[PDB]
Amino acid sequence: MNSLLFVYGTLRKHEKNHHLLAQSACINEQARTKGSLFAAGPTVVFNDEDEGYIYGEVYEADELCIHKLDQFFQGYHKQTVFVETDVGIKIALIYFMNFTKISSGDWKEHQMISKSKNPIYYFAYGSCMDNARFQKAGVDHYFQDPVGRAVLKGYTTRFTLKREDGSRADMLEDGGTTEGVLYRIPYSALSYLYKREGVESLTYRPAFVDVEAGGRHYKDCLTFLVLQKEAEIAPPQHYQIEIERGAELYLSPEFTEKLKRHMNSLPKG
Repeated sequence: MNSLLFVYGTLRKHEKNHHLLAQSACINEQARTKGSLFAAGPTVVFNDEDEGYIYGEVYEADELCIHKLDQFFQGYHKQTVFVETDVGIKIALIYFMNFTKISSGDWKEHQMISKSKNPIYYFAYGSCMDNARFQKAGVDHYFQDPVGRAVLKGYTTRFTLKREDGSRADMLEDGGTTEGVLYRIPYSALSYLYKREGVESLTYRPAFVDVEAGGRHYKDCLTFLVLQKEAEIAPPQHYQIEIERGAELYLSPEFTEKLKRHMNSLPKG
């Protein structure tokens, strides 16, 4: 009698307790619930003044797994919450212990910034595959060590950020497949990306994906995903050209052709 389980801390993929989940299927890599995240280990707190979110992952946990977790996490209680995902709202279990707030609501993002992770493997799927804006900002020197083409299973590149002149890119966790460029960057390049991606204004959020590049697997690569997703509309021309140049440089011809056809098929705002 499997149960959906939302994890936000030490149970997330590639964290120290993740092995407790055993072979539980990951249903959503990208998920959130309204509430606050604190470093105490990590815990969550829910109150009626919450205006932000806790980010995490949804797994399908069997009874054995839930017993194991109950026994491991002494002093924690559990409840269910409504979890927002790229494919709808789900009800899932969550563990909590009744510390310092993590503004981002995202434990992995907190680990990255608070430990000054260096290097960062940064996965770009749109105009960050091109270099002209980097060059204008004086940061292209950080974006000259591409690992190269990288494949991401489970996501589609879609144009879900609505702006007045057209859409901007996103990746939706909808079971498709997509490509992008993985860069090896210093920690010191990160705040440029946070500004470009409007993190502080809740335009995009930092997010994490595992990708394949050069026959090798890279874990916990940083990317950015749209927060308020809308139906797709066409990107403006200037922006579309950036995507096209970067895709032509790095990505497979078959994928680049598909991406171009998708962009060109969309209705205008």
